[PDB]
Amino acid sequence: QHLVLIGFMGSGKSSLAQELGLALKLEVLDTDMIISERVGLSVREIFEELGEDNFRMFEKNLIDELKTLKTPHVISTGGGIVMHENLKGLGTTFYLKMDFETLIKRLNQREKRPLLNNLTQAKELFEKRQALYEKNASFIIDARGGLNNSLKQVLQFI
Ligand SMILES: O=C(O)C1=C[C@@H](O)[C@@H](O)[C@H](O)C1
Repeated sequence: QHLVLIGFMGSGKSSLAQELGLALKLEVLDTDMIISERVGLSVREIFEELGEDNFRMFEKNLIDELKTLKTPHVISTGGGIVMHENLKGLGTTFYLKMDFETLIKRLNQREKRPLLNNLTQAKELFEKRQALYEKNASFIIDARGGLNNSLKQVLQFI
Protein backbone atom coordinates (compact mmCIF):
# COMPACT_ATOMS: atom_id res chain seq x y z
CA GLN A 1 0.00 0.00 0.00
CA HIS A 2 2.49 2.05 -1.70
CA LEU A 3 1.30 4.97 -3.71
CA VAL A 4 1.90 3.77 -7.18
CA LEU A 5 1.79 6.19 -10.13
CA ILE A 6 1.03 4.78 -13.55
CA GLY A 7 0.41 5.86 -17.16
CA PHE A 8 2.36 6.64 -20.20
CA MET A 9 5.78 8.25 -20.63
CA GLY A 10 5.59 12.02 -20.34
CA SER A 11 2.42 12.04 -18.27
CA GLY A 12 4.52 13.44 -15.34
CA LYS A 13 4.87 10.42 -12.94
CA SER A 14 8.41 11.04 -11.63
CA SER A 15 7.78 14.63 -10.87
CA LEU A 16 4.52 13.94 -9.17
CA ALA A 17 6.30 11.20 -7.32
CA GLN A 18 9.09 13.37 -5.97
CA GLU A 19 6.39 16.01 -4.83
CA LEU A 20 4.17 13.35 -3.17
CA GLY A 21 7.11 11.81 -1.27
CA LEU A 22 8.07 15.25 0.00
CA ALA A 23 4.48 16.21 0.96
CA LEU A 24 3.82 12.89 2.67
CA LYS A 25 7.39 12.29 3.80
CA LEU A 26 7.49 8.87 2.18
CA GLU A 27 10.39 7.42 0.30
CA VAL A 28 10.26 7.56 -3.44
CA LEU A 29 11.24 4.84 -5.84
CA ASP A 30 11.30 4.93 -9.58
CA THR A 31 11.24 1.48 -11.26
CA ASP A 32 12.97 2.45 -14.58
CA MET A 33 15.64 4.27 -12.63
CA ILE A 34 16.22 1.29 -10.34
CA ILE A 35 16.68 -1.06 -13.24
CA SER A 36 18.84 1.19 -15.28
CA GLU A 37 21.01 1.64 -12.39
CA ARG A 38 21.30 -1.96 -11.37
CA VAL A 39 22.08 -2.94 -15.00
CA GLY A 40 24.47 -0.06 -15.63
CA LEU A 41 22.81 0.86 -19.01
CA SER A 42 20.14 3.47 -19.88
CA VAL A 43 16.70 1.86 -20.48
CA ARG A 44 17.28 2.83 -24.13
CA GLU A 45 20.52 0.64 -24.11
CA ILE A 46 18.69 -2.10 -22.24
CA PHE A 47 16.24 -2.27 -25.19
CA GLU A 48 19.01 -1.89 -27.76
CA GLU A 49 21.52 -4.24 -26.17
CA LEU A 50 19.40 -6.72 -24.18
CA GLY A 51 15.90 -6.65 -25.68
CA GLU A 52 12.51 -5.75 -24.40
CA ASP A 53 11.69 -9.09 -22.92
CA ASN A 54 14.69 -9.01 -20.68
CA PHE A 55 13.77 -5.45 -19.59
CA ARG A 56 10.24 -6.79 -18.95
CA MET A 57 11.70 -9.48 -16.81
CA PHE A 58 13.65 -6.97 -14.78
CA GLU A 59 10.26 -5.14 -14.36
CA LYS A 60 8.37 -8.32 -13.22
CA ASN A 61 10.97 -9.19 -10.66
CA LEU A 62 11.26 -5.69 -9.31
CA ILE A 63 7.52 -5.57 -8.82
CA ASP A 64 7.74 -8.63 -6.55
CA GLU A 65 10.63 -7.35 -4.69
CA LEU A 66 8.95 -3.97 -4.09
CA LYS A 67 5.96 -5.98 -2.58
CA THR A 68 8.21 -7.19 0.29
CA LEU A 69 9.21 -3.72 1.45
CA LYS A 70 7.62 -2.95 4.86
CA THR A 71 7.21 0.79 4.85
CA PRO A 72 4.88 2.36 2.24
CA HIS A 73 6.67 4.26 -0.57
CA VAL A 74 5.79 6.48 -3.40
CA ILE A 75 6.69 4.56 -6.55
CA SER A 76 6.70 5.82 -10.10
CA THR A 77 6.65 3.18 -12.63
CA GLY A 78 7.62 2.82 -16.31
CA GLY A 79 5.16 3.18 -19.15
CA GLY A 80 4.69 -0.63 -19.58
CA ILE A 81 4.47 -1.65 -15.98
CA VAL A 82 0.74 -2.52 -16.63
CA MET A 83 1.84 -5.30 -18.99
CA HIS A 84 2.54 -7.19 -15.75
CA GLU A 85 -0.08 -9.52 -14.24
CA ASN A 86 1.65 -9.02 -10.89
CA LEU A 87 1.22 -5.20 -10.49
CA LYS A 88 -2.23 -5.89 -8.97
CA GLY A 89 -1.66 -5.79 -5.30
CA LEU A 90 1.61 -3.76 -5.40
CA GLY A 91 -0.21 -0.75 -3.88
CA THR A 92 -2.98 1.82 -4.56
CA THR A 93 -2.51 3.03 -8.04
CA PHE A 94 -3.22 6.30 -9.63
CA TYR A 95 -3.49 6.64 -13.31
CA LEU A 96 -2.07 9.81 -14.73
CA LYS A 97 -4.51 10.35 -17.60
CA MET A 98 -3.38 12.36 -20.40
CA ASP A 99 -4.33 12.63 -23.97
CA PHE A 100 -1.90 11.74 -26.66
CA GLU A 101 -1.73 15.31 -27.92
CA THR A 102 -0.51 16.99 -24.62
CA LEU A 103 1.74 13.99 -24.10
CA ILE A 104 3.84 14.30 -27.31
CA LYS A 105 5.88 17.46 -26.66
CA ARG A 106 7.00 16.18 -23.23
CA LEU A 107 7.90 12.63 -24.46
CA ASN A 108 11.04 13.81 -26.27
CA GLN A 109 13.28 11.44 -24.25
CA ARG A 110 17.18 8.13 -22.58
CA GLU A 111 14.80 5.84 -20.63
CA LYS A 112 12.90 6.03 -23.95
CA ARG A 113 12.35 2.80 -25.83
CA PRO A 114 13.28 2.97 -29.47
CA LEU A 115 9.59 2.35 -30.48
CA LEU A 116 8.60 5.61 -28.60
CA ASN A 117 10.71 7.54 -31.12
CA ASN A 118 8.29 6.39 -33.80
CA LEU A 119 5.15 8.52 -33.29
CA THR A 120 2.63 6.27 -35.07
CA GLN A 121 3.91 3.34 -33.14
CA ALA A 122 3.84 5.58 -30.08
CA LYS A 123 0.14 6.38 -30.75
CA GLU A 124 -0.75 2.71 -31.34
CA LEU A 125 1.06 1.69 -28.07
CA PHE A 126 -0.73 4.61 -26.33
CA GLU A 127 -4.09 3.39 -27.63
CA LYS A 128 -3.44 -0.20 -26.75
CA ARG A 129 -2.21 0.93 -23.31
CA GLN A 130 -5.37 3.06 -22.41
CA ALA A 131 -7.32 -0.12 -21.44
CA LEU A 132 -4.46 -1.47 -19.37
CA TYR A 133 -3.94 1.78 -17.42
CA GLU A 134 -7.80 1.81 -16.69
CA LYS A 135 -7.89 -1.85 -15.71
CA ASN A 136 -4.94 -1.41 -13.29
CA ALA A 137 -6.11 2.01 -11.79
CA SER A 138 -7.35 2.27 -8.20
CA PHE A 139 -8.15 5.85 -9.23
CA ILE A 140 -7.93 7.81 -12.43
CA ILE A 141 -6.51 11.17 -12.38
CA ASP A 142 -6.97 13.92 -14.88
CA ALA A 143 -3.37 14.69 -15.56
CA ARG A 144 -3.98 17.35 -18.14
CA GLY A 145 -3.50 20.34 -15.84
CA GLY A 146 -0.34 21.01 -13.95
CA LEU A 147 1.69 19.00 -11.44
CA ASN A 148 -0.32 20.81 -8.81
CA ASN A 149 -3.66 19.87 -10.28
CA SER A 150 -2.59 16.25 -10.37
CA LEU A 151 -1.28 16.62 -6.85
CA LYS A 152 -4.69 17.99 -5.74
CA GLN A 153 -6.52 14.85 -7.02
CA VAL A 154 -4.03 12.43 -5.73
CA LEU A 155 -4.16 13.66 -2.20
CA GLN A 156 -8.02 13.47 -1.97
CA PHE A 157 -7.63 9.80 -2.39
CA ILE A 158 -5.37 10.25 0.64
O1 LIG B 1 6.03 2.37 -22.37
C1 LIG B 1 7.00 1.51 -22.33
O2 LIG B 1 6.97 0.22 -22.69
C2 LIG B 1 8.35 2.21 -21.99
C3 LIG B 1 8.16 3.43 -21.03
C4 LIG B 1 9.32 4.00 -20.24
O3 LIG B 1 8.84 4.52 -18.95
C5 LIG B 1 10.52 3.00 -20.18
O4 LIG B 1 9.92 1.92 -19.30
C6 LIG B 1 10.74 1.98 -21.26
O5 LIG B 1 11.11 2.90 -22.33
C7 LIG B 1 9.63 1.37 -22.01
